[PDB]
Amino acid sequence: ANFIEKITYLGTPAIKAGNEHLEMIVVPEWGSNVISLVDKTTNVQLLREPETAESFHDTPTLYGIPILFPPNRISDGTFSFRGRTYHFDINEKDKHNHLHGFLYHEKWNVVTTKQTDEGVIVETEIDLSELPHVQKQFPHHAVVRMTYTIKENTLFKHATVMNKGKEAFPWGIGYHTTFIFPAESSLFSLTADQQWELDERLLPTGKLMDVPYKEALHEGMDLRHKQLDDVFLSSYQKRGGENQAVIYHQHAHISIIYKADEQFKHWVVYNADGKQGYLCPEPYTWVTNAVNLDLPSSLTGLQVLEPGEETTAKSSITIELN
Repeated sequence: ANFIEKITYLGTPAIKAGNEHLEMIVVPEWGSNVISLVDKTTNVQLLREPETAESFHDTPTLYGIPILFPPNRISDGTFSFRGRTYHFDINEKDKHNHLHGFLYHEKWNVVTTKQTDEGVIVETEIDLSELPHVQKQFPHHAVVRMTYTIKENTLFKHATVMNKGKEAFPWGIGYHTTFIFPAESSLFSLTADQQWELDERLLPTGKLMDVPYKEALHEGMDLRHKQLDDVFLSSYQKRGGENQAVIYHQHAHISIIYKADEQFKHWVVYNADGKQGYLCPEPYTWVTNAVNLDLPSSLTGLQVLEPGEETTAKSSITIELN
């Protein structure tokens, strides 16, 4: 059994979709944010939802599943690529950075709604050539299409990035996925052994370091007394195996398994002061400030789309009852 339904969410049009296991709400006008994800077996909301529309507009990267194109910081908003210098707006004023890209608070179009016995599918899309202020910063005909598919106990969340223009461009994507996380009774794990050393502007120095608590991080750990805003290197390319973050909710007896494909070479983990009741395990295709690191792209995750090319970067959220 399954459904797709147009609804109003905090005064804004939205799409509710689900099956017998999982229900999502995506808000196309709000950066195609998947604002709600409910496990129907347990009736548990998994994502942090805003309590007013104004609250969402105040902090649109701290609710639901915000789309970060590109993710995290670029020093001084400035980088060079094939001889061309780019200047993105410096929205992080104290650290003098560009932060979190172009798409989390723009209107995306709904382009597909389909249901079968195999999956419920919603696709949204945005064409950056239709955003004049973005074109000032990033003058490329980039198009991003999100494919959300609910099948059994999984939300598949795929991003297809397309170059419809006449010149190549560099790109990365990430998500600022904001899960409810009661630190007194949930545990967190991640496939990472190393992390990037950061400077005072939260930019990588270029050095990798051991994660001191990596064993605990593999096992599932208590994050009480830990403030995280850390850039982890996925262990997948070195060790093979999995590329995923897991939240275990001990009271609800459910595990959230957040998988990402090989493009997602880094994870940022953010929990603010640790007392806000949420946790953001953020898979990124490129490391913070990738465009300004003199390191190979196998490590930074920097990607380039030539004219006419596209690529699909895949991730998924699976809910398991323990």
